[PDB]
Amino acid sequence: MVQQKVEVRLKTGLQARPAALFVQEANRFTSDVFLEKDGKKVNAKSIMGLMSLAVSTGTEVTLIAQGEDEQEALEKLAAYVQEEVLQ
Amino acid sequence: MVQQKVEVRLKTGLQARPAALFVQEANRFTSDVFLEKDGKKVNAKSIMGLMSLAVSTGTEVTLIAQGEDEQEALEKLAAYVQEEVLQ
Repeated sequence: MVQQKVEVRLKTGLQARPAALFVQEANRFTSDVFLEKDGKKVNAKSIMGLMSLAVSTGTEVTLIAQGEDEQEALEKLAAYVQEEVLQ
Repeated sequence: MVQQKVEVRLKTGLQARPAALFVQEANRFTSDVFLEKDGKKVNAKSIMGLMSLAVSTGTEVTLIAQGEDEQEALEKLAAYVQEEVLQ
């Protein structure tokens, strides 16, 4: 048996389950939603799109919502992304 | 339209493409190969397994190989994970 400590230099992104639950929450709203980081914007109602953004836990991203209920959508989704969901 | 810069506290992991290439390389070896971090261990010959470990680009993890070709497996995969290239 052998082992070696290594630095992950490969690209990371949101894991599948939290991306899928983010989309379930976003689906409760009619607004379109996006995430953007460093000039790359993805459709936040797409699990594959969400997972494609290069992100690491603790990093900053910009959440964007546009539509009739955009204000409510943004508040719910910001809480979700920041792990500050209300009871 | 409304926007908000938020901190991503959700879990992240390897993206699909880099995990698929990791598995393509790992499957060539007879040794069992795992990635381990904070007491969680995943199979490096599994795309969904690799993607299930919480990691961020830059994070240090432990690569483990056990088997007849464990040394060559460790060497090949450590180079892959760390984005190291041949002279």
